[PDB]
Amino acid sequence: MKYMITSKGDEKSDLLRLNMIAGFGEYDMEYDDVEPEIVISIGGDGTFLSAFHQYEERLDEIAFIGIHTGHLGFYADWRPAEADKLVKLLAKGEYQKVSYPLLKTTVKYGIGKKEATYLALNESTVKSSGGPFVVDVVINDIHFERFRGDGLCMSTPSGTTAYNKSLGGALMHPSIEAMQLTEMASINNRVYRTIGSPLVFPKHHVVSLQPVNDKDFQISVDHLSILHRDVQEIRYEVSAKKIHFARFRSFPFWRRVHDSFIED
Amino acid sequence: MKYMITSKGDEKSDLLRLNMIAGFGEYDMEYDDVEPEIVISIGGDGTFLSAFHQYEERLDEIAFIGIHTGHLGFYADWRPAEADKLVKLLAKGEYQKVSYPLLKTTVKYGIGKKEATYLALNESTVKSSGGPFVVDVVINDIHFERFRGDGLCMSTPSGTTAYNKSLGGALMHPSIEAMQLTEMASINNRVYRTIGSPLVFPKHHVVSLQPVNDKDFQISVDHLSILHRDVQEIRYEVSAKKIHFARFRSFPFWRRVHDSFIED
Amino acid sequence: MKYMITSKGDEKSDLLRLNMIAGFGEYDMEYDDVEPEIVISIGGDGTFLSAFHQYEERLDEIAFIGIHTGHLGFYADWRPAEADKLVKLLAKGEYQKVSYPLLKTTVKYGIGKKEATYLALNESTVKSSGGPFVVDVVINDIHFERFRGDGLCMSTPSGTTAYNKSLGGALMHPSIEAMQLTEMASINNRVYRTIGSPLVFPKHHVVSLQPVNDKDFQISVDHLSILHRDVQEIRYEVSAKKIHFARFRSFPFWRRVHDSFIED
Amino acid sequence: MKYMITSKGDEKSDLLRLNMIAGFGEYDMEYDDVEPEIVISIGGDGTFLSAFHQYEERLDEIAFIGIHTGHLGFYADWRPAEADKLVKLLAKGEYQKVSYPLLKTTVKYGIGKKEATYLALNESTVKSSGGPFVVDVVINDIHFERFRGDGLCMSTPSGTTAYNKSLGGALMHPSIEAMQLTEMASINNRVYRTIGSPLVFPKHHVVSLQPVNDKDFQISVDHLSILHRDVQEIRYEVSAKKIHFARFRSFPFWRRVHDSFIED
Ligand SMILES: Nc1ncnc2c1ncn2[C@@H]1O[C@H](CN2CC#Cc3nc4c(N)ncnc4n3[C@@H]3O[C@H](CNC(=O)CNC(=O)C2)[C@@H](O)[C@H]3O)[C@@H](O)[C@H]1O
Ligand SMILES: Nc1ncnc2c1ncn2[C@@H]1O[C@H](CN2CC#Cc3nc4c(N)ncnc4n3[C@@H]3O[C@H](CNC(=O)CNC(=O)C2)[C@@H](O)[C@H]3O)[C@@H](O)[C@H]1O
Ligand SMILES: Nc1ncnc2c1ncn2[C@@H]1O[C@H](CN2CC#Cc3nc4c(N)ncnc4n3[C@@H]3O[C@H](CNC(=O)CNC(=O)C2)[C@@H](O)[C@H]3O)[C@@H](O)[C@H]1O
Ligand SMILES: Nc1ncnc2c1ncn2[C@@H]1O[C@H](CN2CC#Cc3nc4c(N)ncnc4n3[C@@H]3O[C@H](CNC(=O)CNC(=O)C2)[C@@H](O)[C@H]3O)[C@@H](O)[C@H]1O
Repeated sequence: MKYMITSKGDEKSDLLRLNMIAGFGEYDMEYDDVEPEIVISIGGDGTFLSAFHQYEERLDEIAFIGIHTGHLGFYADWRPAEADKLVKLLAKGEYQKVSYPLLKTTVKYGIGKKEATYLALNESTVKSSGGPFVVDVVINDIHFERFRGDGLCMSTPSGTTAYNKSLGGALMHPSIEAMQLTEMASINNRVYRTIGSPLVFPKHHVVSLQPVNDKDFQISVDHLSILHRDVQEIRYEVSAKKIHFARFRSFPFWRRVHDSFIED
Repeated sequence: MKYMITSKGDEKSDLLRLNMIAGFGEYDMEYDDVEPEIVISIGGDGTFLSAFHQYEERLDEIAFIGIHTGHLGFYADWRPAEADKLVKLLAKGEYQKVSYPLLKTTVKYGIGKKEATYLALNESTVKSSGGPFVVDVVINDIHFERFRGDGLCMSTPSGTTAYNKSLGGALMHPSIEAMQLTEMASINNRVYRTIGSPLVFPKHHVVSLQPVNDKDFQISVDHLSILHRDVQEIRYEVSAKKIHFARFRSFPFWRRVHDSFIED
Repeated sequence: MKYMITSKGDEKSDLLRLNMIAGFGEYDMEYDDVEPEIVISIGGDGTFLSAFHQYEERLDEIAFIGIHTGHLGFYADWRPAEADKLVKLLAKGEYQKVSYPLLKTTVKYGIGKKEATYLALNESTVKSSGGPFVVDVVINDIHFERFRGDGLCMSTPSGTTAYNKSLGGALMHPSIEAMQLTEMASINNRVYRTIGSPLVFPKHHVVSLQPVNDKDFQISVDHLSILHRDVQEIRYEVSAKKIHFARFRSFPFWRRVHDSFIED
Repeated sequence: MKYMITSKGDEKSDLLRLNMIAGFGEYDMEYDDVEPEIVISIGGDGTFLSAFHQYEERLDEIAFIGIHTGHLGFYADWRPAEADKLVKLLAKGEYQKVSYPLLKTTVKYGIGKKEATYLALNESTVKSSGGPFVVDVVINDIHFERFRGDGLCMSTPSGTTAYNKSLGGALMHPSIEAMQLTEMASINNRVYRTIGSPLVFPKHHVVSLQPVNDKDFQISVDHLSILHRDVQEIRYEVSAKKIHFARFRSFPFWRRVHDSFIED
């Protein structure tokens, strides 16, 4: 089929990419970076996140694969030495696909009335423009809390091992269609009160963050982060869209967690 | 239908129970504490947990209701003043049912070879008999970690607001069929290593705790706690069984969380 | 003596300030905001922090007092209704003084070679300019760790109830001459490793933060926060200087903690 | 001088002990385990804790040394290969001494009226006899909080790297004369409230734990743990007594922390 290979850009990953392209030339495989059906990422999890956002408009037509030239990644979970066996199985096809849930983020603005939507593979976070961060947290149209602190992080399941984990969040197996909200340095005293605990939401629950004082926020989506002005609302929901991985062996999530944090 | 009412045993709850029995006498409602179809608990969440374990062999034939004579409970979420409206709607029927997932705990012994199974509505925990607690944690037959510490807690979704919450766990909406494992004071240094983070498992995942040095453990299931000796394995899995609640109004889980921890 | 009164600027605090000035006019008390010996702050803890940094060059010649027109503050711990009794005792004098330790922050730059020093009453923090925050942490010239995360917070004892507390830090009685370092969302996996725990340092210990990749950081000192460029080192040490409070009654730190976080 | 050597009891530590005794026989050094002035512990930190409590009645007449035959310990911080150089320097004398603060625990009983005092090198903890743990926490005769949870831990400075650390406590340099209180799984909801944060107390502050419902508690002091009945009060204070170490090289606390938790 059609395929493309993205590279971290260092000597190691570029050469592996050129050797894989040569190996694909021995099969009915066409290099196409406009409408690929297979997207191979060579580098780390950062490289894999860039590949996902490169092709986020053709998610349902693409199976992703990650190769780690550095340490083991959670998305880039193939070794460089397995590259030749990867070509053959990819060329033959008949592989299985695995799907992970994604996070939908909607940003509504003031001035007039317009929206922007983004898809996250790891998480979306909200912080302030330097000043104090105060937002009302609304869950399914019910006011839940007034958050004062540094920010908030909404993670996908496969994102729970990333930023979510550093904030105290739970690690969730990616077969659970859910999103998880964690706090960044919340203020809790006699007059200010947050839940503290991470919150895990199922499909069709909508979490809305609404400004109190300032309308300017730093909003990140995976590695992309930008200052949004005149923001009226930020809505989080489990996406109906899913990222599809090509799978060729059993590499269970909990072993990947074991290998990344316990020992390898 | 057939119904029974359990009471915390204080003057307030006993009198409310006698007044509800009188109110049921005005309808085709028969008091039966052997094969009830409706189980009303009057007291707190402790009273409701005792009612659940009272009738755990007829879970699929019972709809539970909780009335809180003290503060708001997560299971006992009806006010005493609503008792009269409760009788009528219960007597008429046509109510909806809501189902929450449960936790299955299997305890395998040595000596010969035998098993015991228990059902938890909140959580099951494992601690040592005074000595150091060391257990190997195995996830789907894969050795995940060697835990050294005070103990481990496996929570249901509706249990996440209880012991799980005090241990740093995430709060999970009860519509998610999952269980959550949290650590109690894990030892982490150069030679000893745990994941630290809470872990959230889906249906059909099996978490096994296996002894290393001692075979004696204090194992709790909700409020019940007992010293198990000659223990070879403790297995945790999302139960196929569910507790059914009678519902008459919308009282969302996240508002119940709000009312219990933020403000009311 | 000479005295000045700073105000939050709202109607309540301005009027209390004018009434106290009138009350001081009945005694040998001269209003002087250039070389005061008594500095009264009327507002909240934010107002008190501004007063401290207003007069940080004459710390050893000044006794500070805080009045809270809003809720109880940790520095602004007098009620407005006590204002008249405050004037008399302040005018008579013979009061006792209480001293709290402070934090010294030294910022060394590249380009050529120059330093800047700041004094913190609550804390000093370090974050990155948007990009990833990576710094080497050196304790008394010994490399202790390579920190990857959102940032670091170095707190005084009286600062431990502020930002430090939201980051998981311990609350320290202000009679202990010490500083406390806490982490903001540290990355910990197989290859990256921080201590995790807050660290409490005594007098004469020097903690140095040294850049790895980028030399630009957002450095805050109490409420003041600014982007420092070409930074070569940030050094933290318990200051030899102390802030002096005028005290007229016993209001113990742990009761102030109780009143602010438990109940009042 | 007079000296004794305690051993973990395994083949490695016993043989090292016999070789050191032989080496001391070449100097004016007398083996005496009744009134030693030098106490050498060969094993791990557990072995060193037993040696401390062995000779806790002659603390001011004893300099302790630890040798680790397993991994590095915080008290047993000499390698076995350094044993011969240890003998010579110990025999010659002229060494320096380093002193660490200790924790005093007083247990007052009912029935009649009697007290017991204990000294801790790491920590003292309080847990319940199975039932719920509820205690009133009083700081310098001021009621601070009503604690509901699994238990409480009061740590010395050198104890902060042990149990305290697993409970979220700060690591404190042992030159600070202080004690640190940490919570074990506190209950916090609308009606029950604890501070949450670790608390660090200076010398002469007295923390008192007082029973509410039950008078039976499991009280530990370092590795010793026993069920106390008819308990009326448990009082914690920084001891006036100090443990003295013989020091022959610079091995800073923060490097020892680095070596034990970061890398070695
Ligand atoms: N204070 C913070 N703490 C923890 N994580 C933080 C964080 N601030 C941001 N992030 C994460 O960085 C992601 C953006 N980076 C790409 C990635 C990735 C990635 N994904 C996963 C995953 N799913 N599971 C487990 N580890 C994962 N990692 C690893 O994360 C590490 C942290 N990153 C950096 O040091 C520098 N950042 C980049 O190069 C861009 C990397 O080594 C990476 O291998 C954000 O999306 C956020 O999650
Ligand atoms: N260290 C610890 N920290 C936190 N929770 C702990 C704990 N040790 C045990 N538990 C919990 O106690 C349950 C057993 N108790 C019945 C219940 C219940 C219950 N269920 C839920 C729920 N689903 N969500 C939210 N709050 C819930 N609560 C509330 O929990 C409080 C704590 N309990 C006690 O003080 C005394 N214990 C009992 O009377 C028996 C009560 O006020 C209660 O209203 C265990 O199952 C475990 O969860
Ligand atoms: N993510 C964060 N979490 C927690 N604290 C954070 C934080 N980011 C910054 N800070 C603190 O704010 C201080 C700067 N503010 C003045 C003050 C003060 C002050 N001092 C003490 C003290 N010693 N003990 C106990 N509470 C104290 N507080 C209270 O702190 C609250 C938080 N502040 C805000 O909401 C808005 N900020 C300001 O108006 C300026 C206030 O209600 C205040 O009454 C920084 O110095 C840092 O500490
Ligand atoms: N849930 C818990 N989490 C963390 N620590 C816990 C704990 N429950 C008890 N403890 C500690 O055990 C001490 C009693 N043990 C002797 C020691 C010691 C010692 N002292 C220090 C120190 N100062 N700094 C840093 N590490 C230190 N350690 C190390 O601690 C480890 C934990 N221990 C065990 O696994 C088995 N226990 C024993 O053999 C007896 C050991 O490897 C040891 O090398 C208690 O005093 C309490 O602190």
